[PDB]
Amino acid sequence: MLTLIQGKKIVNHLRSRLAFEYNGQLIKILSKNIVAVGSLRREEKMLNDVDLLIIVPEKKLLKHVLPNIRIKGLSFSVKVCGERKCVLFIEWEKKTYQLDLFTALAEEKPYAIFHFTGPVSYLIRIRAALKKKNYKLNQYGLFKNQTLVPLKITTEKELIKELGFTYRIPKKRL
Repeated sequence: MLTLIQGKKIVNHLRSRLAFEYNGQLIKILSKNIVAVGSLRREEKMLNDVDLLIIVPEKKLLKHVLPNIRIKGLSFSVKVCGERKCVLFIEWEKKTYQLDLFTALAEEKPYAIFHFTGPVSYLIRIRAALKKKNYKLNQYGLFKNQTLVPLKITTEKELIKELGFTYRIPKKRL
């Protein structure tokens, strides 16, 4: 049970302590590919769990990075690991901290993290304003009507700005 402040420090250390195993060598993940989700992204007071979104560049790497991801400096434990989502408990500073790692393609990296935090009430309202124009968004990109229509989205803000929706601060996502 760590606070938003403690986890903020946590992500800082994690930012330089997360890498994948490809070709026998440890490939570190650029700090530019790290986004916060859930309450941690909504500057919430306390957070029960810390959901981190990893950006997988290559296609195969998506199912390569998650399964071959080692941690240096911190103690981790894998309990429920899959392909796109992995559950592992890591202990740091002689204490245990819950850390859930989930990967998303470069296309859903901005969209998924944004639609990660939500919550449901915030997500449902989001679609309402977009529905007026016939646009949808979620770990995949911007959809038109009911089919994935390719939209240009870079970084993260582009996903919302592109839809022409009123951009709101992460803390204002309720």
